[PDB]
Amino acid sequence: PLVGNKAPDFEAEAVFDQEFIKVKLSDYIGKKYVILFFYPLDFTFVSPTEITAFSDRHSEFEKLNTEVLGVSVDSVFSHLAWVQTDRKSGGLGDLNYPLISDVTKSISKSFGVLIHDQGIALRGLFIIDKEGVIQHSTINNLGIGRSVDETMRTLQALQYIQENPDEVCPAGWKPGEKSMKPDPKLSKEYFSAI
Amino acid sequence: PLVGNKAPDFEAEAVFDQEFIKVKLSDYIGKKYVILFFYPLDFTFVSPTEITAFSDRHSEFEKLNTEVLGVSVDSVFSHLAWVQTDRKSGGLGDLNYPLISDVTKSISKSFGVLIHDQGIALRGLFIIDKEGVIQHSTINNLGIGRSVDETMRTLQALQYIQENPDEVCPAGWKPGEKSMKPDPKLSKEYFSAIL
Amino acid sequence: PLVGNKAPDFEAEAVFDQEFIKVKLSDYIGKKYVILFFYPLDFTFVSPTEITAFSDRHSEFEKLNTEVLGVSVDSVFSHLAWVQTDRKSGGLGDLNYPLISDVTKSISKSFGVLIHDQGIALRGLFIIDKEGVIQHSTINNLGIGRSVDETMRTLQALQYIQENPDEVCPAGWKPGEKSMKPDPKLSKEYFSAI
Amino acid sequence: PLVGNKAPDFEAEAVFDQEFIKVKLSDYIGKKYVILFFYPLDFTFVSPTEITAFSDRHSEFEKLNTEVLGVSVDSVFSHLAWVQTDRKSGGLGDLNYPLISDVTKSISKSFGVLIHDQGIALRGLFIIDKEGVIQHSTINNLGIGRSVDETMRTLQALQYIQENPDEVCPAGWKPGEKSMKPDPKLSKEYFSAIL
Amino acid sequence: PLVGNKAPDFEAEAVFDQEFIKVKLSDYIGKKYVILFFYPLDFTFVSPTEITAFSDRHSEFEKLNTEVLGVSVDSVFSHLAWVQTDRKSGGLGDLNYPLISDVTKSISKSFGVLIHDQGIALRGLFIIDKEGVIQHSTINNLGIGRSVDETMRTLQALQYIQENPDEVCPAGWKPGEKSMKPDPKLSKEYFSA
Amino acid sequence: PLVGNKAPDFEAEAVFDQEFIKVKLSDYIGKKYVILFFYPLDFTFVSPTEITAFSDRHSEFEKLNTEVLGVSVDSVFSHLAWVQTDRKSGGLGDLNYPLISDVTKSISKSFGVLIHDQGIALRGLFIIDKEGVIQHSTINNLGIGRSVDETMRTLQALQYIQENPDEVCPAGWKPGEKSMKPDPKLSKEYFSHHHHHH
Amino acid sequence: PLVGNKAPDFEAEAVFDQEFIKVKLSDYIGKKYVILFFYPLDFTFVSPTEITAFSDRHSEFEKLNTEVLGVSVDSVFSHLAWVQTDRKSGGLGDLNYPLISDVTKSISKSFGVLIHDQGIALRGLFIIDKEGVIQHSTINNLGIGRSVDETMRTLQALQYIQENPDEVCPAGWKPGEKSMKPDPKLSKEYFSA
Amino acid sequence: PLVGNKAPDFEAEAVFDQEFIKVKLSDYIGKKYVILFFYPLDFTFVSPTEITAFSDRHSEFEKLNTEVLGVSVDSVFSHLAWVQTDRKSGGLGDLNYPLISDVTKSISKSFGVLIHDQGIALRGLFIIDKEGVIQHSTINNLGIGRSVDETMRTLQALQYIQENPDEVCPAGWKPGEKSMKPDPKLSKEYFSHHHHHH
Amino acid sequence: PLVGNKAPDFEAEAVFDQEFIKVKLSDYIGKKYVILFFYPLDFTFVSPTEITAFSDRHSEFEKLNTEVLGVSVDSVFSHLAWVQTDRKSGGLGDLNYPLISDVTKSISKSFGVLIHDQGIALRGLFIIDKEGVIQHSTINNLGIGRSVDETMRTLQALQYIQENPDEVCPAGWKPGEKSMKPDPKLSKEYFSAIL
Amino acid sequence: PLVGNKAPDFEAEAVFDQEFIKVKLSDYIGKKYVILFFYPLDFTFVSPTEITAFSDRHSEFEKLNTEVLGVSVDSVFSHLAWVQTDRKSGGLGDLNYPLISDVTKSISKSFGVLIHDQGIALRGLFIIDKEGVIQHSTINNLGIGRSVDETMRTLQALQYIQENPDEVCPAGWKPGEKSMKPDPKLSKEYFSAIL
Repeated sequence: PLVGNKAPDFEAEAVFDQEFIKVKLSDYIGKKYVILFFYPLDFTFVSPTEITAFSDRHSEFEKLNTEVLGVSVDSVFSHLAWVQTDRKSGGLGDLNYPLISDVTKSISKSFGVLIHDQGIALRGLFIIDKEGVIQHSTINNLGIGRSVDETMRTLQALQYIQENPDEVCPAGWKPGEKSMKPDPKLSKEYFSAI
Repeated sequence: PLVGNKAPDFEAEAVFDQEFIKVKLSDYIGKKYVILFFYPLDFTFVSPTEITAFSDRHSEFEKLNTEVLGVSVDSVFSHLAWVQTDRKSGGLGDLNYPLISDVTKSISKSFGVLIHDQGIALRGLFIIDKEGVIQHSTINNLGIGRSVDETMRTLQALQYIQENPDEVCPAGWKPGEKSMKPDPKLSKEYFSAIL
Repeated sequence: PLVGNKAPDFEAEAVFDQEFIKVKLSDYIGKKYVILFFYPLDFTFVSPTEITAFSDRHSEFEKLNTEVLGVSVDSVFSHLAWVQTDRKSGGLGDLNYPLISDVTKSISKSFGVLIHDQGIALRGLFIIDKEGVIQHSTINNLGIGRSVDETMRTLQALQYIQENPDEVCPAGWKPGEKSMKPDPKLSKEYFSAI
Repeated sequence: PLVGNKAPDFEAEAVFDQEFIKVKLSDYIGKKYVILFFYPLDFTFVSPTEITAFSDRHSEFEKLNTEVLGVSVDSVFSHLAWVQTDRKSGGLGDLNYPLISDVTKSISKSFGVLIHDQGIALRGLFIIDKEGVIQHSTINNLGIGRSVDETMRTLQALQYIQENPDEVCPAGWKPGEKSMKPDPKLSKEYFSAIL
Repeated sequence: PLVGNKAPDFEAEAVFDQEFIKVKLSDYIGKKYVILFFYPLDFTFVSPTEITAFSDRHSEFEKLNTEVLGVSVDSVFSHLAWVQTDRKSGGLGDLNYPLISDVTKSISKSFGVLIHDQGIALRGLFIIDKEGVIQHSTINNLGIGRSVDETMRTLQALQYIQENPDEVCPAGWKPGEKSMKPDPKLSKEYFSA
Repeated sequence: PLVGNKAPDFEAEAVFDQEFIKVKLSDYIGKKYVILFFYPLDFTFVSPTEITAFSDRHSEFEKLNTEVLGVSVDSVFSHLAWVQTDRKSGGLGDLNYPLISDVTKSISKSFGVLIHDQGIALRGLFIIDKEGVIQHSTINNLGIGRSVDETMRTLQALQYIQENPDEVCPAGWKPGEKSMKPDPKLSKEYFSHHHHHH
Repeated sequence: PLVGNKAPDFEAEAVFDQEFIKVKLSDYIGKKYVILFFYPLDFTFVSPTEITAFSDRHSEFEKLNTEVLGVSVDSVFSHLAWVQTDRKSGGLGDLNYPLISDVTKSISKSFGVLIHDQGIALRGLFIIDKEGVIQHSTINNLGIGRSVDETMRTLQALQYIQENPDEVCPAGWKPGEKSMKPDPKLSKEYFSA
Repeated sequence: PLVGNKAPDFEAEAVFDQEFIKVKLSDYIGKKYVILFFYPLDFTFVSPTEITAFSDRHSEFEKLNTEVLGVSVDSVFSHLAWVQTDRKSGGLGDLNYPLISDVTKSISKSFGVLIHDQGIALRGLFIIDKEGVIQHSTINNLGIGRSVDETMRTLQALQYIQENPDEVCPAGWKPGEKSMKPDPKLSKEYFSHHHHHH
Repeated sequence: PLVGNKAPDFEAEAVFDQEFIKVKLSDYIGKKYVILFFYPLDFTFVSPTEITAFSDRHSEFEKLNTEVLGVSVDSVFSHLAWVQTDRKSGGLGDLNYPLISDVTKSISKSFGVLIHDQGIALRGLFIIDKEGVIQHSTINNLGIGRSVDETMRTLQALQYIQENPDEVCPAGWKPGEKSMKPDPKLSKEYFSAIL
Repeated sequence: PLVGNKAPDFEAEAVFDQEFIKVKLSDYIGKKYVILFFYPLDFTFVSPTEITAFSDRHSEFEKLNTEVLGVSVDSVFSHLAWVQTDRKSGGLGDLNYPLISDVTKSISKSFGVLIHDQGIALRGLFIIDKEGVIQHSTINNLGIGRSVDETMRTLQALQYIQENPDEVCPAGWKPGEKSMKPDPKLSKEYFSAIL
């Protein structure tokens, strides 16, 4: 599986602050967590709500040492045209993170989210830790938007267990909730408490 | 990819009501939505919290015409032993849904959740509709527990767009929130309504 | 070669009069000549000048029983967004012919104009006769715009020799110019005249 | 595709000034632009009009640092026989550029213009820059003559954008017309200037 | 065949004294004989009688410089749960030897005891000498328990012929019985009696 | 694996009552249990003690509806020459069961007991039930003789659990000892002899 | 080998009487012997002497129920241009037999006369009987012209042995010379003389 | 094709002066032209007339720095038996050149004259120049004898154009007839013996 | 092995009574035993002595329902020339049996006696019964001639056991000698009389 | 073919003087001629007569620098049991040469005498010279015993021509008989004396 292993590296053109840049995924290793989400096409319907939802809460991810990266098979010129469209008109407005262009579809293919039939990507999202290892996947069919909240929760759980490597996070864990020690003897400390 | 296609069928033994039964995944086609979640091993730590979290809210899924199915590579005798252990002792107590045994590991293989190094499954969860099609995938590494709330949300979004085939669900959609029509002309109806 | 043989058939989504339609190339067989031109990407620079140039002279092609079809690897949503952009802003405005979407890149691949490196098509143009046979190719690198005039000339020559199957068109032939009979004995009638 | 890449090199005999010479395509790299055009056969009909049309305007290409090269599958003895036939008799008369013999058909094969059924080349024309890279392709079926004017236009556009690497040539561009900068911000300078 | 050759080596997790340890089979080479037995699954019926049967007599095997190793496809968490159950409740109680986990099933596969249809091992038992060579195999279908007595007999025969490499053991040989020299001329001393 | 599946069928010549006969293994299906044991070579040392040991107790197996079959890679002419040798001279004397000749070695090969290096069989023994399914394997290296007593115990346990299909035999079970009637709880929808075997 | 077997059939365009025709080699089966000769290229030097040499003596071959076919890799347009040139200007003038175009080079390839390096045929000549069988091959390198006399001699020998199938032709046989019967006992009549 | 390229080399036993010798074809390179002719079998009918015809005119070839070599699939013992047979009896008598034995048939095979159906060679003749390059081929079916006169003509034409490397021989050329000095117009940059050959 | 199986069939031209015939090996099945011997080459040295030895004793084989067949890779014309050569001159003289020509060497190849290095056959001899099955092979290197006496003995033993299918022939068996019954209990008749 | 080439080497256990030895065929190279004969099985019927026939005349072969080697697929224990059986009882009695055991059947396989159907060897016999090259093979089907006399004759002829490398042995050659020189002109000495 992809989860539990190093992410497939890529180097691609992207749009950031309405300028054309390059983004190399491995360049974030050692530096930040990465939330990499794919969406099907520019100028669609669920996709702008996801993209701007993540843009509006980007400060929360930046303060948690996490970068957000959006990817679709569109070119950087579609990306740029869409950034310059008003949100009220179905556009994106200005974005707080890079919009990555996968024109060759190799990135979507390497993450297993490419629908070969249609040449577009599913709504797949991947949380990558500072060592470059994929720790989480959410993959939705095209009609169902994802959740910034659940992405935030999963990310906080990952950072929590990586700072306290002797803990694991129970179902529904939030910051402030009790964790547990994955040990037949010490986990009882949790199981008695409830 | 798995999402967007018919689920790989299986027929496997399971523990239900402390009895041994058989479960065939395709038997739910035409009848119920399926939430199929894998966990690594019996007598572990995050896994019991996931299993009982879903069991305690099983009635809510039952009201939504959805069955929950837990799967791991352990045998049905380990499953039965774990159900008969108290929750206070790290056990499951009584379960409201079948615990399926993937003893040959073929089910985990077909859903791409098997860590071949270790012979156990990742924390993969799959939502399957009444036609047997996978519509949602959640896959966590072994240490991070999942969320029954987000599973409930995604399942409800799927049911909404399947009853209203002209709608799609925006980011963060919950029941009661506005959806939109995936049409460049009718989408403006949703878009020109956000201050 | 592609030229001299039946065009590779396709069925694809397209934008026409700002609506989503389907276009099947073989459906024009027996009905009209087809001028099929590929361009690299939506929201570029030479491409809008080519697309609108052909749009403005579309009546000349319609009166000659010829349809124009543009193709790129962009989706119909980019196509539609670009049609709804003003020409003064680098957009296309309203188009007189369909804009075809090759999201899977199979069409560009089958016509041999796909740059595999970049996932976009070269500036290839193909004139297809009423039997579906490719009779002409113009393929330019990305920086050089094509010519509506030379396309018109080549098309008029093709229709001329197909109406008078005993004639062929010399270099630079225009309507009104003398043709010749490709026959060792009758071609002399041309060669003496000049 | 051929366009956008280095041309397939060849070394072949040719007729020039009614003498037998050798021509190596890569020998023009670093020195001149190359217009390489194929024609099907000697002693035919459209082909002599193309060949002499280019010969009569050869001086214009020579002024543009460009050589013209004609190629067909005929031998150099047929080529020489055709040059020595009067134009009034369907011949070539004197030619200003080499006529290359593709007797083994390997050159036509490498440029994708060989009709394998018939063993002759289509009316393919290729523009090659000083680095040896194909920048333009014209391929006609056997009955439709080509245009020296459009070849001149495309060659001049190529030379313009290669001397001005920040420019691109719009549709129908001729020398003296405005070009544009392929940049979403600087392109508006061209676009907001057309009534 | 497996018997007569070096055992397929493995490194696996196991439960011993209610702790998780590692066991590498080649680590016993030069040190002890190994009695390596597979059983199908934890929390079953015949298997606990075999496992505890070997545990109760482990001192007899240890005095013979022999270690016992139990293996099944269950994880160490099932193994530990089963050890921490009393024998009266269907458990194993405390064991005198390691319970090995073959969670990937590769060990059962390499010893040819994996029923691929069912993903569990047959009741296969292997006697391995100090050089790491398989000398004996007992493989039962799931319903028939094995016998610690016959394992002890076979191990004693193997140890006898390895300490007296010029002897071989006749049918039913027990310590104290006559052996014979596998030689046409010297066997006659045995058959004449 | 071989155990748990139908035995590989064979048809071979054999020595019985000092005459050359044919034996087809599938012919015992429906009729008798089979104790099929291999030994490496004729005129050896452990092998005659095993062979005569089984012949001397053959009546006990006959009363249990069981036939014994010995197999080796020697020909029937070796088998007959060895049967006609006195036991005091290392021979077999007359035997109560057939001695099967595996000259082409395909039989040893199909049962996985052929040492390819040496062209002889290990001391493999196989207990086969009335449906032809191998239920037990004992495979010894060449120097260690087998036990007729343990073969009898395993055979008796197999016959017990097949006659009482709800029972299983614990470790070390002998006739007269308690068996086990396990009670895996299957639902009645599933209920219509697998799980009590583990 | 080609000699002794049916010729590779072909259908090709040719020039005859300054007109474009088609020639299919199997169309001559049952009707005429075929003298099929290849030459390298049109507008050369040895080749016209061979082509016109055969043309000037075509009546001698036609009286023997034999057609001559010339083949080169040039097109019919080169062929026609060369025919319409006078012999005094290096041309062929009018020809008594078809000039075949092997523009795809497949015919030369199938008769093994194609020099692949140069894309032209050697000076190969083949005599084909009324059943379509190759009976004789003459293959020269480019600088040595062939001989119409030896072609006539070989054709006359082949026709002789096919009309008298019990005879064979000795070395240098011409019409009027003694033949022999290929038989150990009847050959003696020949060798005794 | 064979013609225009170096001959396939061979080394074979042969009969010469009623003794067994060896012949290696590459040994003539730099030294003599070679007329290498195959015939199907010894003790036949067209073949002796060809063989004796070449032997009787061998001096004419010797004076032209040319060796003749006959080859067939028969052994040297057949060749010697046939040489020792009188010509009036269908034999060869003594020969002026070696008779080469192709018992393994590799020689006939390398020259493409082996009828695989029958294991014998067609009446193939090959003229090889001093550099070892085949310049001419005549291949007759088994019933048609070849012509020593035409071999002489072709050989003389080859020697002429190789001694006068600017000339070529028209159709039917004989010594004394006009040759041709063609004048293909190559540029002096290209000018430093191909094109006048066509 | 060849011995014990049907001989590889062939059809080949041969010389018999100084005439050309065809010989098909399977045509002797049911009719005669066959002694098929190969020799290396015509006009050699050991081979003529073998061939004439078999011809001189051919009547003894004919009375035993046996044909002799000699085979070498030479043609029928070499064979005929050699038959018409006097024995004092190294020839064969008149032959009582056919001389078969294996020009394509397929026969020598199928009986495994062809020296591929040299294209000739070894001194292999095969005794074939009326059913077409090879019962004996003798294969000598080129310098060691074979023995007609031993061929007659082997043939006579084969005919004996095929006439008395319950008997087998001990070492050195000749007509008049004791046979034995290949049975443990019946062979005692032969064994007990050993002196 | 095997005849004319180095024999396939082997190393095998054998019985000699009622002891177990090892025998390596290449160890006889340079030292002795080898008569290597296969027989089908121990305790059979033709085979003991062959084995004892060779043992009884072994001294004649020993004086000719020749060893005898018998081979069958039986084990050395069958071999020893058979040697220790009386000849009147179908046994061998004491043997003058080694009995080799081919239990894995590789030796019979490499000499082409193994009947794969039955796993036993044919009655194949091979004469091997001091250089290790097979010069003669006799292969009989199971019922026809071989001849020690013909083996001695073939061996004596081989030794004769290897001692006189300019001679070859005609058909039926025995010591004292005329040889011949395999040369067209020298063979006339033999041929001209034919009566």
